Amino acid sequence: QPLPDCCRQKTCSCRLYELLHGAGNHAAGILTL
Repeated sequence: QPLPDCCRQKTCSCRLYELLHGAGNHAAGILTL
């Protein structure tokens, strides 16, 4: 039932935080003023 450990079984929220930090070239460029 717990299903694959998706970051503390948080529904795999890391998925969004992954593309945001890893493939977030668009987000980083904006976070750098």
